[PDB]
Amino acid sequence: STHEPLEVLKEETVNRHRAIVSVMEELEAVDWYDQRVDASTDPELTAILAHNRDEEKEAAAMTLEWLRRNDAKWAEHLRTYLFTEGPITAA
Amino acid sequence: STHEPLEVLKEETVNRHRAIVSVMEELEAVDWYDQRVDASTDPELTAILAHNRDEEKEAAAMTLEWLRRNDAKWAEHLRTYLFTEGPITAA
Amino acid sequence: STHEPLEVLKEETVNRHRAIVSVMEELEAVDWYDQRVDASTDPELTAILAHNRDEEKEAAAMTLEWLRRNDAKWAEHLRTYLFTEGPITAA
Amino acid sequence: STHEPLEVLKEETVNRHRAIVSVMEELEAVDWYDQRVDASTDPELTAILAHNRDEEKEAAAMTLEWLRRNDAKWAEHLRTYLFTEGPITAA
Amino acid sequence: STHEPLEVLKEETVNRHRAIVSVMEELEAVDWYDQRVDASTDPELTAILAHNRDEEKEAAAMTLEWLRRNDAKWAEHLRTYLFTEGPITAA
Amino acid sequence: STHEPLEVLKEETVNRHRAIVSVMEELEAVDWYDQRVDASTDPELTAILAHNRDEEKEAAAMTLEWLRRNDAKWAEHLRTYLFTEGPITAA
Amino acid sequence: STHEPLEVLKEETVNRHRAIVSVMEELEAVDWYDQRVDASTDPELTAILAHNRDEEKEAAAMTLEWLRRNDAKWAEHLRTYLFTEGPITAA
Amino acid sequence: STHEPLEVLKEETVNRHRAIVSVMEELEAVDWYDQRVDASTDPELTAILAHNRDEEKEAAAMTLEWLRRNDAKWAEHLRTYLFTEGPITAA
Amino acid sequence: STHEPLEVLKEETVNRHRAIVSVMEELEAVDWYDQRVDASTDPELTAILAHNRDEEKEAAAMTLEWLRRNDAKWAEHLRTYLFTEGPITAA
Amino acid sequence: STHEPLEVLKEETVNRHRAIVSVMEELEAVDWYDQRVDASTDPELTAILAHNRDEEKEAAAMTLEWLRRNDAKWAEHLRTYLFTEGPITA
Ligand SMILES: [Ca+2]
Ligand SMILES: [Ca+2]
Ligand SMILES: [Ca+2]
Ligand SMILES: [Ca+2]
Ligand SMILES: [Ca+2]
Ligand SMILES: [Ca+2]
Ligand SMILES: [Ca+2]
Ligand SMILES: [Ca+2]
Ligand SMILES: [Ca+2]
Ligand SMILES: [Ca+2]
Ligand SMILES: [Ca+2]
Ligand SMILES: [Ca+2]
Ligand SMILES: [Ca+2]
Ligand SMILES: [Ca+2]
Ligand SMILES: [Ca+2]
Ligand SMILES: [Ca+2]
Ligand SMILES: [Ca+2]
Ligand SMILES: [Ca+2]
Ligand SMILES: [Ca+2]
Ligand SMILES: [Ca+2]
Ligand SMILES: [Ca+2]
Ligand SMILES: [Ca+2]
Ligand SMILES: [Ca+2]
Ligand SMILES: [Ca+2]
Ligand SMILES: [Ca+2]
Ligand SMILES: [Ca+2]
Ligand SMILES: [Ca+2]
Repeated sequence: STHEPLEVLKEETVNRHRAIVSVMEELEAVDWYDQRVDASTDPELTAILAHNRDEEKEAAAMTLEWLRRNDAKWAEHLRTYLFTEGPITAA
Repeated sequence: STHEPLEVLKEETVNRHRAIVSVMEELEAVDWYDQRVDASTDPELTAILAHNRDEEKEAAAMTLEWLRRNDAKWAEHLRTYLFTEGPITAA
Repeated sequence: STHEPLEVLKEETVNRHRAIVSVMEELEAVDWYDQRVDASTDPELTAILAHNRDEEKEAAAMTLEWLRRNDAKWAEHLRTYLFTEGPITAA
Repeated sequence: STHEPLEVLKEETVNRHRAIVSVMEELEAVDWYDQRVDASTDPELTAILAHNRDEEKEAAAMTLEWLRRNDAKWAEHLRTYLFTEGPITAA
Repeated sequence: STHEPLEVLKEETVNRHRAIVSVMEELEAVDWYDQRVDASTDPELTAILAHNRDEEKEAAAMTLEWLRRNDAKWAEHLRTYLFTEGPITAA
Repeated sequence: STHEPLEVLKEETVNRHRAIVSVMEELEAVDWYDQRVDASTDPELTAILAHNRDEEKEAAAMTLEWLRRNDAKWAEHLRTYLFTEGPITAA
Repeated sequence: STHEPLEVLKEETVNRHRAIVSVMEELEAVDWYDQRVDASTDPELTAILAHNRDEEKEAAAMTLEWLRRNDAKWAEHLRTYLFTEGPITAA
Repeated sequence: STHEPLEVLKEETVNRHRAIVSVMEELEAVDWYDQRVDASTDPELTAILAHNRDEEKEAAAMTLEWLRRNDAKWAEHLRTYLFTEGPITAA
Repeated sequence: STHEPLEVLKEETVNRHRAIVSVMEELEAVDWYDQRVDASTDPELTAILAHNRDEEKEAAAMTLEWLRRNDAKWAEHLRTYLFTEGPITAA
Repeated sequence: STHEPLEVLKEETVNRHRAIVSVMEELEAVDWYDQRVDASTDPELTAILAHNRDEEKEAAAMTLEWLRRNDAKWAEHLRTYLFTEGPITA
């Protein structure tokens, strides 16, 4: 799953890889859950996909907080733009 | 791109799709850049990959903030875990 | 995301399609989370990966129960083997 | 098919990997068989695809029972929802 | 799933397509099961994978027989080489 | 290529793997040639694609015969259904 | 299978597409076969893979001649280098 | 890459692998270039893609000549069909 | 990430690999951003996608300059065609 | 080949898509060709792979120049860093 050999990567780089790829899979799942919620024709199934959808968002937030704590630039940029107002392209 | 036909998906659901898949590509690039930074043997190349790495994080934070503003659950869970202390699971 | 056109697939068949692909993605996440839990070197991250792992199983269990209720054969074969004793094969 | 090197994965973990991916491929086959049963224009082929479809369901139930016996959380969450008559999201 | 538009493909050609991809998925499962039977360290699981392996072969034989009946050259070449003594390259 | 390391797979299992993936590629080629035969608008090309199509069937039959000779269950199931009459789900 | 809509692709361009991708599948099969011929441990299987290998070469040659006849530049460049002597890097 | 381990493949065979995949990638590019030439709406871009298209054909011819020189059955079949008149299937 | 073993690739060859694949993902990202800018229905998101798009171009320009400095042929061909007028295909 | 429907994509955007994917496939080929030159054991084949490699760079330069002419900020950023001296991050 890593493009470079494990012998040359820093231990922190591999851990962030494990954390980043997790966020990717969680973000991807939220998108697919949400699409199937709109297209679903069974309300009982829609409730399940909607419930798991929101649980993926929670998992994404957790891993993102971990990235924020173990990466200086994630902390800088996340603090710059998240929980703000006005244009997002200037903060 | 979307698993379900666009004619049955909401307009805001497709916008979030565009935002989510973007963050995925942003996170993926951060992971790959960081790995190549560790394995690179050319100092001038390492500087470029490290610079673009941090700009990918910035782009991810921007697109992530947009999701927070256009989805209540994203706002709920991101507020719960981001910028906190103590165990990330105990919250 | 379907091999046959939706203009010819029954309504129930597409709903099961949405549920099955969800179980696959949830089962897939359980496998990958567990692998990272063993390989992770950061306890803080391992705690997150282990928590999200177990909630994905819950999502799989929920979506799988729906399949049991909307397909006579899923109900027959699941009831045959789930929560049995002795060899899984013959019994 | 694993993502982390086997040298760091516990033996008990690799076996669960073998079972999970099997369930995925079996669940996937059910989805594709069922679609091709609806779209097929030859009754003889329809009989075969429908027969093998149900045989994949049987295989999934078997492998899924093995997971129930060799993973605590699978048994906990499967017990909560499988073979229940009330609403799923409230169990 | 198909490469050419469905409007120019004969209805029979599409039925054979549905049969062929099924055989491919069946053959694929037989190989993967067998590889996992050798590597599995849990007998309970090895027994399950071995059972489903042989059940996939049966599904492959059925779907292949349908191809033999709906294609002149499948019947010609299969009857030439299946169930023969001596070198296969000579019959 | 394979899924488990070749140092735990028995010699015979890997040989069958080589045969199975070969058969899959022949079946894959037959399905694609036939589709291009129906959609092609150039007679000289259709003749070539149709000729190579039938040569793939012959290659598949040869490899299948080898599987029959080197696997007891392939021989059992192929003998049951190949070259039969009546509903295929009855033999 | 095509990248641009068929509405704008000339009839002849789509036919060459069918011919080119066929050669690719032919070339791929030759390579796959040759590799398995070296690694196979069963002479009977090796004989089959070697036989089908050379027939894949023939199919590639046939489809390639068709390309030469239906494209002036294929004819120009193929004639320059095929059946020549001396260092190939020399028009 | 390769399907069998490099340590069991003959140097002879790996070189042809490198040559075959190159022809594959060049053939693929010729098809993609030709499609974009038909769909392009900018004459300047169409001229460039058409120019590179013909240069990919030349690269394929060179690599093919190398295959013809380092494989007897390539030399036999390429001579049978290339630069011939009359039906291709009867040559 | 590479096709040939790393122990046979020259050092400068692996660095250029890291640089080339980086440009690929950036070029890919520029295209995807632009497509979403056209399809987006939310002006706030469109501003973000447009902002990151142009910053991806800057990252590509940086990496390309590095390739120009670490490869004599990139420098030769880039100097021939970049920042020119008249028919590109001429020079 | 596109992710969004062609009816919402502007004409000029689809053309840049066609040009970008070409540069992508050409850059990929340069990398793959180069790896096979280092690992090849046949001098004749190496000469061919090395020859096509450098012409693939030429194809990339041509297509890349077209992007520079049909996209303002490609021209701006390429003008900033290409044919420069000293650190690139500056
Ligand atoms: Ca996933
Ligand atoms: Ca989930
Ligand atoms: Ca939770
Ligand atoms: Ca999750
Ligand atoms: Ca920035
Ligand atoms: Ca970016
Ligand atoms: Ca939960
Ligand atoms: Ca499968
Ligand atoms: Ca089956
Ligand atoms: Ca059974
Ligand atoms: Ca099965
Ligand atoms: Ca009850
Ligand atoms: Ca049965
Ligand atoms: Ca193939
Ligand atoms: Ca023959
Ligand atoms: Ca073949
Ligand atoms: Ca050998
Ligand atoms: Ca032949
Ligand atoms: Ca063939
Ligand atoms: Ca390519
Ligand atoms: Ca090329
Ligand atoms: Ca030339
Ligand atoms: Ca990407
Ligand atoms: Ca970047
Ligand atoms: Ca910048
Ligand atoms: Ca090119
Ligand atoms: Ca030239």
